[PDB]
Amino acid sequence: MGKSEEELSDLFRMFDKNADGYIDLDELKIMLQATGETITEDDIEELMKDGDKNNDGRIDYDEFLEFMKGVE
Ligand SMILES: Oc1ccc(/C=C/c2cc(O)cc(O)c2)cc1
Ligand SMILES: [Ca+2]
Ligand SMILES: [Ca+2]
Repeated sequence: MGKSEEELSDLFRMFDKNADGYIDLDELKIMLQATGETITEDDIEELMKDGDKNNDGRIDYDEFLEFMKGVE
């Protein structure tokens, strides 16, 4: 996990490559590419499951908090 919502905020606002307020599946798979992201298509949805348990296709800061517990 990060430190608190001070650093967590930038991980959400500065990571949205689409620029709309909510991170989507396309930006998540393109964000971890700098630190790894070398897996199959199911692994892309692995993090999306905890970030978006509804699977609607959009991640908000409220759901971002719930994901930090699964991604650690
Ligand atoms: O919906 C998501 C929200 C956040 C993340 C972040 C993952 C992650 C994990 C790390 O150890 C370092 C990092 O810079 C990013 C992945 C999916
Ligand atoms: Ca987005
Ligand atoms: Ca969602």
